[PDB]
Amino acid sequence: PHLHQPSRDLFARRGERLLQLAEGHPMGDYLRLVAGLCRLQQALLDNPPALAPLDPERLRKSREHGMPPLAYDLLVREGAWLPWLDALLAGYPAPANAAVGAALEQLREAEEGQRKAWAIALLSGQFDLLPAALVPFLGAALQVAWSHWLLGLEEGAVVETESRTLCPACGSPPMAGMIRQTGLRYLSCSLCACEWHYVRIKCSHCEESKHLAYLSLEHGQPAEKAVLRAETCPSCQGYLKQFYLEFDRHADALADDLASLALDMRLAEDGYLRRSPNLLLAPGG
Ligand SMILES: [Fe+3]
Ligand SMILES: [Fe+3]
Repeated sequence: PHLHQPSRDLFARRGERLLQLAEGHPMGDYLRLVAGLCRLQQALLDNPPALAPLDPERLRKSREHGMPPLAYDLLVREGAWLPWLDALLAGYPAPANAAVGAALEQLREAEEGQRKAWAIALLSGQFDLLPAALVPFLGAALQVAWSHWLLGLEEGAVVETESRTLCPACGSPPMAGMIRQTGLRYLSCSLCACEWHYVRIKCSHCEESKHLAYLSLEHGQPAEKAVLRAETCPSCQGYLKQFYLEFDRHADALADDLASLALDMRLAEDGYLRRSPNLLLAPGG
């Protein structure tokens, strides 16, 4: 099982997990806000706007050339994802405050070229080239668009090469790792939510397998049964947060990431770098 397409309910599940994690959480109000956005993502995915279909010849060529069928840079430039942004904005009539109201308005008012420039920046990790307040909304629109496209492939089309650091469906970096019930490890795409098998004893950026280290931080919840452990690598000074479903089967790559930002800081002070984007949260900015 090299590949896992996400559930058609991925966004509802993500929202529910966020609500579950938010209870008694220092950033619970924020996490509950993101849950609302994830609920919107599910409603959109269940009721797509009119979309230009994927060119079946272009799919054929990209597959013939060993490229991801939903290669993000190409598709983000073509603009066929744009009706998702329109739908998300129209489906968000009740923002929490004036600043989010202002973020949505900038997105509503921006024309195609502007929206595309921001989307290219976000998907390439150039956070200084879009406004931080727009990130969650633009990111959420792009995630729905790419998951919709993913769920409509065309099985065989997604590459199943055996030690890819980048998503075989869209070419984006993972947001997190997922260790599924000896016990197989998957990378989880930051964009399309494709999960793909990646050898368990290897750094997710540089491909060194040399003795990596595994780091968990207390939660009341003991460390031998930890759901979160960061994989750390001294050769590239990278870390990747990974969730172990053996200890909580409801663990979600996006929701458990947003609920464990304390570990990121513990690592970012220990001299470790994160190269796994979360498209709903700027660093940022
Ligand atoms: Fe992907
Ligand atoms: Fe490394």
